[PDB]
Amino acid sequence: GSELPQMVQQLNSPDQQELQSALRKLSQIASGGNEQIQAVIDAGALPALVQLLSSPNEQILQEALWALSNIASGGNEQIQAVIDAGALPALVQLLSSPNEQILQEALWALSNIASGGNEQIQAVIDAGALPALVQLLSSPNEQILQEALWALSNIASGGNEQKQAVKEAGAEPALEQLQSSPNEKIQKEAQEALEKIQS
Ligand SMILES: [Ca+2]
Ligand SMILES: [Ca+2]
Ligand SMILES: [Ca+2]
Repeated sequence: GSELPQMVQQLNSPDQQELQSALRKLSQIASGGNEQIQAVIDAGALPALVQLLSSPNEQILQEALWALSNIASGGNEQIQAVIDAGALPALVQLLSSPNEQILQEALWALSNIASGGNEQIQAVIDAGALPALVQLLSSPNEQILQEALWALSNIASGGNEQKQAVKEAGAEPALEQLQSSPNEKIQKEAQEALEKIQS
């Protein structure tokens, strides 16, 4: 509580140990439900967190992604605050990262954002995420494939405009190809996503 302003102030500290300590403490608060998430937002954390998505330090990048994922695990208005802070262009670019850990974490944050209402889903679409998400359905990495399926399934839970955008990005044949997957969990998830898109 009382320590939140000092934590936020230190999210751009010139001392890297001080920055990382505040960032680690910040994600813990943002895990305590929507009221705590809102306290983090209202303390001004979002601009500093979005700036950290450009850090060359992959450790800081990962911790910033966790913090944003946790904020985006809240209500639709809390997701919208993440969107309004400009997180989506950086997240979409990180879908092309060669670091599988960073990629998984960027996908996680994007999927949480796409778990909001139709306005939050449409912002993900408008940020250009669909082509990369569809391409990731070809990934040999089970964890990445699982998260790309999750992201697309979340988007396909939106309105007809959102489902049609998923169709136009070529998701259908990629999900049909997964029906022959040896992995039953993936096959069933892909089939459910197909049904959502075609509904
Ligand atoms: Ca500061
Ligand atoms: Ca959610
Ligand atoms: Ca829905």
